[PDB]
Amino acid sequence: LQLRPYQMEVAQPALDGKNIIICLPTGSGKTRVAVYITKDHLDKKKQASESGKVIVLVNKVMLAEQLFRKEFNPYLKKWYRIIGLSGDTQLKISFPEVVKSYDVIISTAQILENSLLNLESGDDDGVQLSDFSLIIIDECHHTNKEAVYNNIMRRYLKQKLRNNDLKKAIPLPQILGLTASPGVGAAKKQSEAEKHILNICANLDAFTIKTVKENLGQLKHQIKEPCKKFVIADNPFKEKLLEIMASIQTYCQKSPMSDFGTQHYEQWAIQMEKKAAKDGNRKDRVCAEHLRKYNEALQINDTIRMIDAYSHLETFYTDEKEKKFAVLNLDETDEFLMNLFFDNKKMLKKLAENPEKLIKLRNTILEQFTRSSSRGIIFTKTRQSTYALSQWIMENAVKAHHLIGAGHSSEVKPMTQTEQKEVISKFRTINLLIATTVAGLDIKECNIVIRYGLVTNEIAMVQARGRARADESTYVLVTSSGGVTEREIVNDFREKMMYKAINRVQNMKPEEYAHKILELQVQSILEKKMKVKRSIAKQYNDNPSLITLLCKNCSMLVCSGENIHVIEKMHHVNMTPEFKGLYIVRENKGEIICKCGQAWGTMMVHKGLDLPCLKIRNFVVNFPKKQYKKWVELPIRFPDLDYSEYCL
RNA sequence: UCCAUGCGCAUGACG
RNA sequence: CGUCAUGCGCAUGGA
Ligand SMILES: [Zn+2]
Repeated sequence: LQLRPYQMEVAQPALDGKNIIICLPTGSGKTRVAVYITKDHLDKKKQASESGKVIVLVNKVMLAEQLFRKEFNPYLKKWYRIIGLSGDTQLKISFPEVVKSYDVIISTAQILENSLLNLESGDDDGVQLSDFSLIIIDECHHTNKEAVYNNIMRRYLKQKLRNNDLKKAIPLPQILGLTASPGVGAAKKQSEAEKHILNICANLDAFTIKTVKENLGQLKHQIKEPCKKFVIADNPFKEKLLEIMASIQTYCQKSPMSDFGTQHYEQWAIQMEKKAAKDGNRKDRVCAEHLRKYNEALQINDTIRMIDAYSHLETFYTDEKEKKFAVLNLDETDEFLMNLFFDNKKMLKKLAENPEKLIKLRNTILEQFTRSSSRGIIFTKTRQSTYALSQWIMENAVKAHHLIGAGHSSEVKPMTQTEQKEVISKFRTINLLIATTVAGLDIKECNIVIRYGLVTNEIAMVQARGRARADESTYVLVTSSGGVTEREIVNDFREKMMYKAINRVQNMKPEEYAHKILELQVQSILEKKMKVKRSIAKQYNDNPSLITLLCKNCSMLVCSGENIHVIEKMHHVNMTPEFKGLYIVRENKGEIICKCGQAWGTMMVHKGLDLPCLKIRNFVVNFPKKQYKKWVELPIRFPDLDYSEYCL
C-alpha cells in the first residue's frame, strides 16, 4: 500500500473524525487510499485499544469479491481479520457473529439491512450500528432518500438527532464515502444541482466533498482522457404491414388518436386492453395484444433487420398455432387475425430478404476493422437486439459474441454471472462485445466504443469513456437522425455543472452549511415517517375469500377465494380437482393453459405434489373489474396449505 | 453448476 | 401516478 500525493491530502481530514465524501475519476485507484484510512483508523483504535470495526458496503457482489481478491487482503493479510461476504457466497456463520469476530468486513448492502430488521422486526439475531467505529461506502451517487444504500443512514440520522436533543450521548461511527463523479439529477440550472448535492451530503451527514485541485498534474499524467468525438451513419415491407394494421383497426373500430411506431400507440393499446378486460369482451383486448406485438415489430423494423420481425412473429404465431391445437386436443377473431397474417407471411419473408434501416453501419465498423479492430465494444438498449445483431453479423460479416445481464424478465433466456466472467476473460485476451448498459466491469485498452441507439446519462457516458482509453477512442454515436447528439451535449454540460457547483459548495460557511444540511436531514426523516404512516395504512383488509378469479379472454369462472392455498408463503395454488377438470397442459423444448387458449401457469412439482400454480397477471378479479400484475397488491390473505388435507 | 419463483431498488424514454 | 425498455440486490425451493 502507498499514499500517492494527490491521495494524501484528500485523505488527510478523514484521519481524525471528519465524516466526509470523496469523488475522483477512474484510474486514480481510490481503493488504496481507502485501505490507508482503514489501517490508520484501526491503528488509532489500537493506540486507544477500543473496538475497531469496518463494515464496507457496495451495490454489487462482483466488486466485493474483487476487493477480497485484490486490495484489502493483500495489504491487510497479516494484521487483521477479513472476510469477503455476499448474499450468494454461502457463509455457515451468521452475520452477528462475523460482527462478533472479523474486525474488517467487505459486504453488500441489504445483508446489513436485513440483519438490522431482524434486530428490530422480530426476536431474531439482530445487530445495530452501535457495534462499529467506521463505515466505508462506494459509489455514493446511488445514494438517495428512497433506495438502498441507504435507508439505514436515515437511522444514523434519527439516532444522531436523538444524541443532539440529548446534547441540546451514545457514540456513532465515522462515515467515509467514495464515488466517481457524483453526477446530478434532473436539472437545467446550477441551483437545482447544488440542492441535489446538498441532499447527497446530508444523506451522508458528512462535512465536505474534498476533491483534488492542488495535485492535478500527476493526475492528468496518470489520467489521459480520450477525445470527445461524434460520428453518425444513417421500406415497402413496413407499409405492407401498416396497411394490415389499419385493416385491423377497421375490423375492430379502434381509434389510435396517434401514429404507428411509438410508445403512445402501445400505451393506448394497453389501456384498451384493461378496459376490454374491464368489459370481458373480445376483439377488444385480444387485438390490443396483437397490436402490441405488431408495434414492437415496427419499432424494431425502424432499427433492426426485418428478418428479425419475421422471427418475432414466427415465434408468436407458431406458438398461437400450437396453443390452439393443444386446446383442440378458433373463432372469427382468431381465424380472421391468423389468416390475415398467414396469407401474407411467405411473401413478407420474401420482402424481408430485400435491402436506411437495412443498410446500416457496415462501414461504421469496417472503418476500424481496416484501421486496427482488435478490441470491440457495442452498446444498445435491449437484449433481443444483441442476439439478433450477433446472428446477423456472424451471417454477413469479425468473430463476435453477445452480453446481457441476469434478471428474470422480457421472456428471454438470460445469462449468468459465471458466463459473464467467461466472456470478459476472453475479451481480456473475443474481439467485440455486444452489451446492454451493463458496462462496473473491468475492461480497458479499447478504442471503438460505439452507441447504437442510446440515451444514457452523463455517468454512463464518462464511464464508457473510462474504458476505451487514450488510444483512438473513437466514440461513435449512431442514431437515425429522424436529438440524440443533444444527449452527449448535455452530458458535457452537466460535466461542467458539477464542477461549477462543487466549487460553489467547497467554498461555504461551516455554519450555513450546517444549517442547510440539518434542514435536509430533518426533511428526509419526516418524509420517511410519512412514508411509513401511509404504508401502514396501505394493507388493511386481510380477507380469506372475497373474490373469484376469472379467465380474462373469456370472462369465465376459474377459482374462488377459499379453495386457494399457498406454499412457501410465496406461491398460490388450487387443488380440489373440481378445478383440475378445466385446464390443459403444454410443454415444448411444465405449463398450464386454457380451454380457450389463454396461458394460466406452471405445474409446480414440489413437496411431493404436482401443485398447479398460476400467475395473477393472466387472471382477472371479481370481488369492479381489476388487474394487479402481482398478488401482494390486495391485502386479502389466503391460507397456507395443510398436507394432512392430502391424506390418502 | 444449473433451473424455477417471489420481493425490493435505481436508471432512461414515454405519456 | 401509470407504461415500456435496461440494469442491481435480497430471499426461497429443486436438480
Ligand atoms: Zn378460458
